[PDB]
Amino acid sequence: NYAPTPVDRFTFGLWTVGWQGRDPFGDATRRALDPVESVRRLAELGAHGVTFHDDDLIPFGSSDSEREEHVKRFRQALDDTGMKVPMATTNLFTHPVFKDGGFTANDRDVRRYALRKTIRNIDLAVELGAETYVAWGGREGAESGGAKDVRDALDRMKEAFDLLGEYVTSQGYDIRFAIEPKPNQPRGDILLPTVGHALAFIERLERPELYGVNPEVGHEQMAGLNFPHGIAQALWAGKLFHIDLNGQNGIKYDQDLRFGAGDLRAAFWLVDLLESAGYSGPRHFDFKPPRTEDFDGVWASAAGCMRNYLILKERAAAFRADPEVQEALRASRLDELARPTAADGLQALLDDRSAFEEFDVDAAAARGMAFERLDQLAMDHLLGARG
Amino acid sequence: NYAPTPVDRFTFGLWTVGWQGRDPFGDATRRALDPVESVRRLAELGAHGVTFHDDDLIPFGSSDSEREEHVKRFRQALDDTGMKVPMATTNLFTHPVFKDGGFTANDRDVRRYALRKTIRNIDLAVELGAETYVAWGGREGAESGGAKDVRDALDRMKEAFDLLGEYVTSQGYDIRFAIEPKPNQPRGDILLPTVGHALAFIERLERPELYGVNPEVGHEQMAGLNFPHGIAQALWAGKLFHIDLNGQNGIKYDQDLRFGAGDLRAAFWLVDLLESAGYSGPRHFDFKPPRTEDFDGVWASAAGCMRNYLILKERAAAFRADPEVQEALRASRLDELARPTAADGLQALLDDRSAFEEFDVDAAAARGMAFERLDQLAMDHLLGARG
Amino acid sequence: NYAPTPVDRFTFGLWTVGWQGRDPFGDATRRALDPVESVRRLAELGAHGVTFHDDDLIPFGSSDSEREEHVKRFRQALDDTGMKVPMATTNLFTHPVFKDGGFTANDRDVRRYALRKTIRNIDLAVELGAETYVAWGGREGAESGGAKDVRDALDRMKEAFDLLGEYVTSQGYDIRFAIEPKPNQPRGDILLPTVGHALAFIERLERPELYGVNPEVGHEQMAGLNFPHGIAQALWAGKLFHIDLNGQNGIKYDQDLRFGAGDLRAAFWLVDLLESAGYSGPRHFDFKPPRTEDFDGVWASAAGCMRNYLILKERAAAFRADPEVQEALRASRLDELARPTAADGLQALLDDRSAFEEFDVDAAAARGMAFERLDQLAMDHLLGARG
Amino acid sequence: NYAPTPVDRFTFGLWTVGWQGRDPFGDATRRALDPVESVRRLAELGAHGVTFHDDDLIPFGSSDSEREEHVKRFRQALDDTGMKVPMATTNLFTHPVFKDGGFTANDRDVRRYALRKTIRNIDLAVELGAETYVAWGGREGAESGGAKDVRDALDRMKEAFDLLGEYVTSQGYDIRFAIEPKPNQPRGDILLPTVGHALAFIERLERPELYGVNPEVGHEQMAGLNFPHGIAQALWAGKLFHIDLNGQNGIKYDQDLRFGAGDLRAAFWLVDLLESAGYSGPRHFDFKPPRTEDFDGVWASAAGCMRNYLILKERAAAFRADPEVQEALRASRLDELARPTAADGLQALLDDRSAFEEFDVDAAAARGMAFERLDQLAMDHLLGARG
Ligand SMILES: [Mg+2]
Ligand SMILES: [Mg+2]
Ligand SMILES: [Mg+2]
Ligand SMILES: [Mg+2]
Ligand SMILES: [Mn+2]
Ligand SMILES: [Mn+2]
Ligand SMILES: [Mn+2]
Ligand SMILES: [Mn+2]
Ligand SMILES: [Mn+2]
Ligand SMILES: [Mn+2]
Ligand SMILES: [Mn+2]
Ligand SMILES: [Mn+2]
Ligand code: NA
Ligand code: NA
Ligand code: NA
Ligand code: NA
Ligand code: NA
Ligand code: NA
Ligand code: NA
Ligand code: NA
Repeated sequence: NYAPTPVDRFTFGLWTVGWQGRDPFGDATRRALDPVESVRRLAELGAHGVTFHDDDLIPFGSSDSEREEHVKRFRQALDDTGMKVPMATTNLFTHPVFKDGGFTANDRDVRRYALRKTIRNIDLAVELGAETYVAWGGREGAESGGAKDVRDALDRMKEAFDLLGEYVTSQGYDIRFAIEPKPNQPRGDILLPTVGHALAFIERLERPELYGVNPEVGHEQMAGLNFPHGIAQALWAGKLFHIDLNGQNGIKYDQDLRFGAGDLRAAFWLVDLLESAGYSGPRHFDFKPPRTEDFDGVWASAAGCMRNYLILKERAAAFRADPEVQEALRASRLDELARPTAADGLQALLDDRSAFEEFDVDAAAARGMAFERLDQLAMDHLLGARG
Repeated sequence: NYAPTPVDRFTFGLWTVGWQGRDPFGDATRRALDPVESVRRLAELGAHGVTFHDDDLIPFGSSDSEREEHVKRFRQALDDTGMKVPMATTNLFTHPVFKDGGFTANDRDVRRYALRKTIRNIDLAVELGAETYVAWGGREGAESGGAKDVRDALDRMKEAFDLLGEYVTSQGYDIRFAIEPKPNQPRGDILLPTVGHALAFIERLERPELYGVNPEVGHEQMAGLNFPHGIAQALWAGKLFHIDLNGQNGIKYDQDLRFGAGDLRAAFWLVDLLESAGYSGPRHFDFKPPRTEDFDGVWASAAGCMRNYLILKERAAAFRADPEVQEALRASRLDELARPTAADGLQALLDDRSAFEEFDVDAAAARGMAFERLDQLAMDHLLGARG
Repeated sequence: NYAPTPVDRFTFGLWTVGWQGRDPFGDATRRALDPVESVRRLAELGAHGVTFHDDDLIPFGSSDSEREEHVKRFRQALDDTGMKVPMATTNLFTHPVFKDGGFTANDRDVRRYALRKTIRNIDLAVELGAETYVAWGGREGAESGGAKDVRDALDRMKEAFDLLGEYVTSQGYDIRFAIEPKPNQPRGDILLPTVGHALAFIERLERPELYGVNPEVGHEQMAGLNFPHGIAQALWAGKLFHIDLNGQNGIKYDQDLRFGAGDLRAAFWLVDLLESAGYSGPRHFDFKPPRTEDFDGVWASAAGCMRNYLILKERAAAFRADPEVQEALRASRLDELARPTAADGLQALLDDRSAFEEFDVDAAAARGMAFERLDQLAMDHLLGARG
Repeated sequence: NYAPTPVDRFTFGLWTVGWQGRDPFGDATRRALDPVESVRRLAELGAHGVTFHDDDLIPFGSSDSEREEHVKRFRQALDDTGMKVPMATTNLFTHPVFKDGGFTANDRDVRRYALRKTIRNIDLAVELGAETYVAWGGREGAESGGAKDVRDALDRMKEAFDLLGEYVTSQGYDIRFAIEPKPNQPRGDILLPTVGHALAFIERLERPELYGVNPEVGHEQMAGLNFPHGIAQALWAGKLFHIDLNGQNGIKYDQDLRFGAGDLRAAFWLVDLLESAGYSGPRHFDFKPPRTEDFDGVWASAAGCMRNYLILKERAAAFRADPEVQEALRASRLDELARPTAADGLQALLDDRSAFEEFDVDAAAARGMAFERLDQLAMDHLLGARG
């Protein structure tokens, strides 16, 4: 039951199942995986595709001949399995040169290098068929207040993204960009810390249509925010270009648990939203099998990501299709929320005594919302306990 | 020393010093204050002005004659003291009718009433000389996932703000709107939970130039975010129309401590930013004297808000003016951060071997940022411990 | 299905279903309930009993004749329904006199009054058959560092609890005390903020056997802690005298959602622990039906607390009884965790070359824990998705 | 000014200034330091001593001859500088063998090895003159609910600490143990997550007098708790055997900022408490110079830890010595808090009409606490803004 197929568009980063287990306090617990191994194993589990940072696929500093051989082997694995590559990204965070940032490093020479590193990888992403290019500015930020003038840093970040937009336009590429917010870690505070801040920034770019967001479940939850609500705002703005699925237990370091772990009810409401809205992008997992696991546990954890999505999809669909739930949604006036407040227009509203002088505020205030019954129907559906 | 004057544009809500001390668990500890009393006492402390919700100035449900008398007495107090009213707002949160929201209530009749209540108060705000009209949507949100379709709620919130913009345009008013984000409390999650989400929303309004943000120190800190960073993004966007100053100890219920309490170093960096950027708006305090205090403690707490701002202003100015700090800022390359990455343009960057093939990444990575020395100079200046 | 019966020992505070809906920003949305009404309605839902603060049952300041009549009516309702009263507590937080504390108020006269108020209610609790007397020191704490010397406050808190222990001993009562920790709210920081701090304090009382803890789900989660882990430590110490069940979404104000809401997987692990350990006390709900609800929603929310406990009980029992789970627990060495490290004793351990010189650390480190497979079996059982 | 001397008992872990800068996302930015270098540089800054994990001083897996040479070189550096070694600890977290724990690993062979590794290092600590042996159980915990039975884990943790107590008793050593709590990171939840939980656990050991706590500023703040309050409880219990000083910005990953950074006002109240209580132990810094820094920034950051302690010590002493503050403390009844509630005894309290029938609750409730004036005097003293 709940068996994933490529149809479900489940994707995984090479760095997810390939995470060797090094953490702030501990050495690696697993050997490095050849990307070819990961592609073949993920395909066997029913994944649709993989994603990569440049330096996951091509060791940093590789010669041109080494780069070609790494890409050739990877493409053979994709061809052997039918796996796709819908998204790629640049590693602008691991190498010590990026310790103060890539695009917003105080040192101008580093900013220029970061752009050139990204541009090289955009070319590769396009050659592999990627539709989306993600940017996670994990080093953009500060541990202290004097270190980073945020207005200047935002100017530099806009300049960088505008140059990348000029680049893809000039080459005729169809790829689009997706900015991944995170509030903190590894920097004390990271620039563009939430979906909202990223959406706001995009509106000030020269070609805003080329940019959207790549929200990650656990990153919004590291600020204690409601991930489904933030996804709703991204959808409302037309900017949900990609998504990163995982789990998180609240306000902690970025745990990258398998999807469904962490906040299970938020996972339910997320799947309900994505499916109801008809989100058509990859269901991408940015997770880490815990370092306690051997490789059998790696593949079990990856399989669990997909399984949990499919269980939640079934339960959310049953919730929405249940005539008792539909009645409860009407009892709670969800239908009214979807109707305009004043399609009659401003003057008619100002002239409408039913909206002020003759509005019976105490009668209105007496009406219960019936939200608790609705929520218990949702709980019963999630748990398969209807009756 | 540190004596405030009206020149400093310090303002206070009537509901701040007038808070009677009722909390989730406790009855009022102070009698209600007449707004006339608050105006006269605040003026004696050196405040510039006050702000109000409709229902702070005019008891809910007052007749027209009662409304006129309350406003007349208030205006006499303003005239007697020279106090101004730079900002006003609507209470769309206390009355039970607003239990599911004002502008985004599921019930359409409530949404229409909320708009009419706001419009009536915009007229009054203009008559009192206010430049800014704040909206704090404290009831807009949910405790459960099925109760509120966030895309529909954002449609209703946009409709409401668009109607208010049509209204002020039609009346020829110069007032502008400022949206106050908050992540949670009293709703489990509130819509537009951060400065970023509010900035992003504004960009989708029909007349975005009429709307900005009113960020509150403690509200951003309730999501664990960096308040100075968020203010920098608002300034970068040209949207810092007003600000609410207070203190907060991290991720808790909204404490509304006096300004300078809570995160003292964030208060220092905030004042540094506001003064450096030339922010010209009110320095408004949205705080609550703790319920442990009698009226002498109320006025002591209000005086402390202003005193702490003025101490921090002195220390931040001394930091920026110190030639040793200026040298440390150059050592940390803050000057370079402010210079364009690639004013030479995209093609020149692509052709520049110094940005890629000839970039010595290990030499770059070896350079220290010297941020710790800079931050200790900042600490020494804040504490008055230079030497 | 999942129908509660008095056998299940589900109990509710009068103040839970009776909460009128006043919050930091909003007036009451529901009329006050007569305790007689609440007893009869809860009995109809299958509750076992109720609990009370003194001032929930007897209005503060009542005369002796008024007190007798309120108690008589309540006892008739209990007799009419078969409902029990297993626990009672004192309200040392609502009245303004308690603004700086009860037992740890700086004012000595208030501390003495708080003790007398509690002692009067212990007598009543015993007359009603209560086995446990809870103390929630919600006003014990501070908003500022100079206001409360914590060593002195702990001396006063120990003195108070020691006097109460002397009192019950002297009267021959069998009741025991349960201290309810909370980290903050309504005070900026509350003394004894977690289960651990309360357990540690109890060990320094003169008669520690008379005192245990009353942990509340949401209070531990307000510090981001793992509630099942804290309950395990309380059980390990022999100190889980009572428990408060509810839901919470992480690090926020105390939400008091119905049980099962908030962190659903933590609720599953909690029920698994309570049932596995054979906890025999009341399953008490300290929750608040949201202020959006009318009375039908109040009773729906209360019914949901019990329903969710019973669903989780079924799922946790099925998890523990499944031979595949039992095999996975052995694969993860949960059996070994339960066996002594060195029953052979210290000298034998020191002499055992297999514990040092001949321990193959790399072979040990290569063994996977198989925790992800185990956790996915747990998820499948919780969701009823085995297969 | 503020120049540290060995008299001040400032100490640093080898792993602090020696941190190479590897984080969850980034490679090392600094070369490894020879412990001899660190001892000599710290001495030049005015430190009193250093501390070590076994594997900081002796590379894991060293032969006996290699171990002797590493210790000999270190002891020569200590002799050359006058630096002391007051504390040592075991690394039971870095090596992959400890991925599920040391003392509470599910695998019994690992638990036995962890004990033998610790015992070997206790012998070395004693030879170097250490008075305290710290245990930080950073791997004791879980990412999932089924992986770790916490009651069984606490049994194993008690067994381990009891064996270590038997060991030191049997060898006649004067060293004592200090348990360092942390709530999470690197495990999803760590056992004994706060000072309170550790204090409670110690009370159940066979020889509790041999064990205390080593609280760390940032670890308590990762649960949003008040660090000075927790230190007060440890002092009240007689269990503050050692302390780790650093900074933290709230509920995040463990930042290990220099002391004084993060929550500056909490640092002030901590120093006030330690000095007022006469804490006589090391002032130990467990911090990490940010990875942005070169070695000059490492030593600047270490110097800043000590400088900030000394500034705060001066300001707290001036606060306590100021006759205006002493008057404000009396106005706020801090003197009364320190006096027994009922030295007259239980019967006299029960017979005292002034404690109940004749207690004027409204007159008591009208008295203001004057805490805001007191706190503003504290702010003025911290900032050196008295006047
Ligand atoms: Mg629709
Ligand atoms: Mg500039
Ligand atoms: Mg057992
Ligand atoms: Mg004393
Ligand atoms: Mn992540
Ligand atoms: Mn991601
Ligand atoms: Mn606020
Ligand atoms: Mn505000
Ligand atoms: Mn609660
Ligand atoms: Mn409770
Ligand atoms: Mn730490
Ligand atoms: Mn430490
Ligand atoms: Na700039
Ligand atoms: Na979209
Ligand atoms: Na709509
Ligand atoms: Na602006
Ligand atoms: Na005392
Ligand atoms: Na127990
Ligand atoms: Na055991
Ligand atoms: Na002590």
